[PDB]
Amino acid sequence: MQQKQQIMAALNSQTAVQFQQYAAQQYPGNYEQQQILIRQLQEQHYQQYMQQLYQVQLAQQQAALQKQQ
Repeated sequence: MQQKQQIMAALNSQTAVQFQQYAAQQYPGNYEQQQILIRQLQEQHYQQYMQQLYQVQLAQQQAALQKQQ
């Protein structure tokens, strides 16, 4: 089963107030637009999260292989 969206829900809670403070600096007074902005910030963060996981995958592979060091 595709568990991708669970990660987005977790990241939502983790970055909620973090991105809210930034969104308020960009769209002050517009709560609606602040929410739209945060939504996109989380999606772009998801791309970074996926790139990070690719490196983590390789880190775990080399830890099991030990054909270096």
